[PDB]
Amino acid sequence: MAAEPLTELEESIETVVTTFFTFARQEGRKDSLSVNEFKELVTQQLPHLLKDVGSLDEKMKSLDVNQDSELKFNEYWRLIGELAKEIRKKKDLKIRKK
Amino acid sequence: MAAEPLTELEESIETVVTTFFTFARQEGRKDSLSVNEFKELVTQQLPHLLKDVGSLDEKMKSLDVNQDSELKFNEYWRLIGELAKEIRKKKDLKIRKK
Repeated sequence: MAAEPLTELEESIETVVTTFFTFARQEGRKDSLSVNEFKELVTQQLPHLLKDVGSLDEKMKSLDVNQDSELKFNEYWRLIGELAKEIRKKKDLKIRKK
Repeated sequence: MAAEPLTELEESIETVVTTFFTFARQEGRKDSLSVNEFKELVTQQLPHLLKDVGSLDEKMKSLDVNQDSELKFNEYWRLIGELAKEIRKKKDLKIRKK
């Protein structure tokens, strides 16, 4: 596990919050990106299948409302949550589609 | 071996879903623990600060309702996201202090 008093449950978050630092050329790192931008990027980051169940819709419609705005940690979070809901890793994830 | 065309954002997600497995050493994954259990676990796993506000209020009530009920990875997701939005760390995070 990690080295603050660093459990892997915590680490997952630490990783996410720092990972925002890498995305694109930007005015440093705010919190997250613009809404649609996020959705147009992460699909590229997760090239597993994008099988896209009703939670794709659940999310997409949310982006459709006011994509223009800027995402913050939680907002990004629940969206990637939904994404994990959609692309159901199952077990044979890194196998990649076999 | 595991070598799909994943990327940091994916890597974070695959890490999260695997953390349900690993562990305290057990096999498989429950998918997930209980709700209060979860809140207790995250505050325990994150001894960084856990100042807990606003989405604390959201979570606390949501847990209060029927904590006895099981949690699942999708709910867990937004619930920790809410936490990233509660405890807005910076400066010297995994550095701890020194």
